[PDB]
Amino acid sequence: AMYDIYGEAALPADVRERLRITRDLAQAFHERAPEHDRAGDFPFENIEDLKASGYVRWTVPVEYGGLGLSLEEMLMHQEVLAKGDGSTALAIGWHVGILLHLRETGAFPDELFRMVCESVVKEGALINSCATEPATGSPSRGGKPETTAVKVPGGYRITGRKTFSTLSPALTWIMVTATVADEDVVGQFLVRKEDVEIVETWDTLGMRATGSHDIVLKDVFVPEERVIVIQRPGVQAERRPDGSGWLLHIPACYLGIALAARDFALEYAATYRPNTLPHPIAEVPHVEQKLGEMELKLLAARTLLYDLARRFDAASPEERVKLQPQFGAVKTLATNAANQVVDLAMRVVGGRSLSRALPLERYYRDVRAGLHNPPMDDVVYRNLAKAALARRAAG
Amino acid sequence: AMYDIYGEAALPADVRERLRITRDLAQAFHERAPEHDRAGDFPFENIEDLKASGYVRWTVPVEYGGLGLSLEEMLMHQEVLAKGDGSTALAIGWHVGILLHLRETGAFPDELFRMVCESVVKEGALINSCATEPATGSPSRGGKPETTAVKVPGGYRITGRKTFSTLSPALTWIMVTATVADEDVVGQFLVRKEDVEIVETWDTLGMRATGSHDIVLKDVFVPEERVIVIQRPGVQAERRPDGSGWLLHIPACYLGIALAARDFALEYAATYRPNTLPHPIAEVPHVEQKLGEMELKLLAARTLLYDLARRFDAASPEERVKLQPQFGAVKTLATNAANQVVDLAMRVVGGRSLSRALPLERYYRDVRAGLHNPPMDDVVYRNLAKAALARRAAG
Ligand SMILES: Cc1cc2nc3c(=O)[nH]c(=O)nc-3n(C[C@H](O)[C@H](O)[C@H](O)COP(=O)(O)OP(=O)(O)OC[C@H]3O[C@@H](n4cnc5c(N)ncnc54)[C@H](O)[C@@H]3O)c2cc1C
Ligand SMILES: Cc1cc2nc3c(=O)[nH]c(=O)nc-3n(C[C@H](O)[C@H](O)[C@H](O)COP(=O)(O)OP(=O)(O)OC[C@H]3O[C@@H](n4cnc5c(N)ncnc54)[C@H](O)[C@@H]3O)c2cc1C
Repeated sequence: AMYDIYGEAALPADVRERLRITRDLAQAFHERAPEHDRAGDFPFENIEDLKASGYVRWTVPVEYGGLGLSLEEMLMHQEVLAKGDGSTALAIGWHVGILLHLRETGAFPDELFRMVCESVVKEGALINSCATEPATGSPSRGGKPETTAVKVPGGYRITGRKTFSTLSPALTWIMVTATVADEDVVGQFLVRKEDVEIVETWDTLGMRATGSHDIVLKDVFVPEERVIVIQRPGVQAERRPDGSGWLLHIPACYLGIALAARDFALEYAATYRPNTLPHPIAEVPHVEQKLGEMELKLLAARTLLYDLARRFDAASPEERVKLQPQFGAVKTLATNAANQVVDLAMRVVGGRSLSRALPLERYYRDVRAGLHNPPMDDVVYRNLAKAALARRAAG
Repeated sequence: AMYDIYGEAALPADVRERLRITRDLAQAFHERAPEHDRAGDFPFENIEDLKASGYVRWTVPVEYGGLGLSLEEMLMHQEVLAKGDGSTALAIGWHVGILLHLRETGAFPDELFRMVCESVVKEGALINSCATEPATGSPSRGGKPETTAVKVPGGYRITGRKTFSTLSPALTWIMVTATVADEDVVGQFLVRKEDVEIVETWDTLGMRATGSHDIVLKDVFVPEERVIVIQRPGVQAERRPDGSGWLLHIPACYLGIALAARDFALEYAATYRPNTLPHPIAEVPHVEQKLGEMELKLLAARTLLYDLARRFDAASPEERVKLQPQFGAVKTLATNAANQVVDLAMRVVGGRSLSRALPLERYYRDVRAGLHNPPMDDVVYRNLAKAALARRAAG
């Protein structure tokens, strides 16, 4: 799984072939990353490659023409992709991740799930969840959206606005959360991309190519068949809970960006020799220590990541609920650790690291984003604490 | 000195007037910072304001028409300026700082110093030191420059290339270090801006408006009168050592950027209220802790900064040499601390902090630069250790 350290020999034939694919895609995305980050535009060509490679249906079940891939293997590819370009990796990770979430949970009604899965496999349709609003902050904090959903003859009229709508230029389907006006309950709703207005607001420090714009919905119709859930008193969304394990795509992406940073600084340190030294800066003690620290951080966070993915794939829905606090833990570890690794990479390279002609400054910008995908650090510590308190109590 | 905490009442009339000036300039530079950072261009209008305000001659001695300002007061204004815009503050800090260095050291021959000072006071001429080259890294590490200076009838022909040439578009005078070919010794040389070729290479993560381009010198003549020093065996550069105390302009600039960040996040936290809370996020425990941590960092680093400046102004040249390790210490403290403060500011604001429509992401970019102005962190710790070892030995 951590093949770059432990060798590819372990892996089976078909995984090795899949890995050649993602490594090629990553290398292409890398060549194209500078210009897209400079323009802050959306990389339609990267999405076309993902679609033609088949990647976009890798997590769709085998019963609908997908590959049914494990979470562990999906993370591996996401990490490879992010090492090429983080914006693209993170955008597509929402898609493949969400399909795995739906696959493992039965959160979608069977008819709706089958319909969505078809469009992915036969048309390359892409999906994402667009729930963030200014008024609520992170949906993970539990705020009722001001996006309102009003009951009409065929289904619901949705009116509102969502921010950070990743992948939106290339989306077919959008899951949108909204409060049902008259009843005071939250619902989730599957909207077609064609019925919303993208307002091109995304202009950011990093992850500039995710296309995470605003979407505006003005009286948008959702037919009853496309209503995902309405969370009334006494209802489960997920028929088989997954403990949000799919959200592990987040740490995998930000570690991938960190490995790119580490690789650049290692290459740079190995070859840069000022006229003050008889050897390259890789042999200077303080540089060596920073190099070694990067290594430790990556080792720890990645080992934890893949260990937890591997447990997720073997676990029952009850065991997956119990692992949720650890899934948060690895997110907080890996994203903070990713920031620190790029920081150190930059210190190794020095003043030259500020140069836009090298990719290292883009890594520093891109990696920042992981701090603000869910779950949040304070929530992660809290839930870790509460789970520890419950284990004591169970004794 | 830290008037924002401790009140302006302490300060004398003429300092208060000077402070009104720098605060106005800072506020202008702030209004103009977004567009200059987006274009990565040089702010000629900010330099014109500095010149018309008189700031550029503030550190020139009173005997040549300057104000002769203290290092302590100079830092105060530099901090105010940087809080408006860091690129401009840091660029001008080289000028005012270098004049104070020359004033306090007699490093320039008297005739040359008087000539330079005249041009500053009567024409607004600007000066900087341009010594960095790819081949040497930081000049502070002691590398012989590949820029070579060859002895001719009138003086020297200089041929070479320098990087990170801050303020270069607006410079009149440039101090350039070069190795004297035949003799194998390093010299410093005062070059006119008109005799060099600026190659517009500066394209950076932050401090994008410093104009720190490459300068190319092809057979550039320097007349004997403009030769600053040639460091042969048995020669002092500085007739009265200053222990490099002027380099304190660096920490002051990066703390100024940190205070801007802290101010934004405080304002934001005070007013942002999601629908998940009965109060603004400033009253959330984790946000409050981050707010308080920023405060502690600034308190400590700034107090140290101004304490050391105040000692520098009272100290003899022998005592200034002894304080050199502490001047490094405050640089390492304040620049690292500035990075951490902006980091926390960003965590307080959240995902919104990535937005280019707010100035906070520019602060994160700008503050990075301080890690690579001298002295370097490993050198600072080493010299702190060696000074401690010598104090023990003196017992
Ligand atoms: C690259 C990127 C891609 C994204 N993609 C998507 C996407 O595809 N779909 C989508 O829906 N969203 C997306 N988002 C948005 C993301 O999911 C978050 O909703 C957003 O970043 C805001 O969360 P926050 O906690 O940073 O800020 P806020 O929730 O605005 O919080 C700001 C500050 O207040 C604190 N805070 C707020 N409320 C509380 C509370 N109730 N209790 C304690 N503390 C609180 C936070 O900890 C933080 O310090 C994306 C963000 C990024 C950076
Ligand atoms: C905003 C900004 C403005 C600047 N303005 C100016 C200016 O006006 N004039 C000017 O001359 N320069 C200027 N510079 C350049 C600056 O002075 C440094 O020379 C430059 O940043 C390179 O130093 P460094 O230590 O980062 O990188 P390098 O010296 O290239 O070192 C790279 C890495 O190797 C290490 N290293 C290198 N050599 C040694 C050694 N011998 N022993 C131990 N470790 C070593 C460093 O610690 C670092 O990890 C500016 C830089 C910035 C960011």
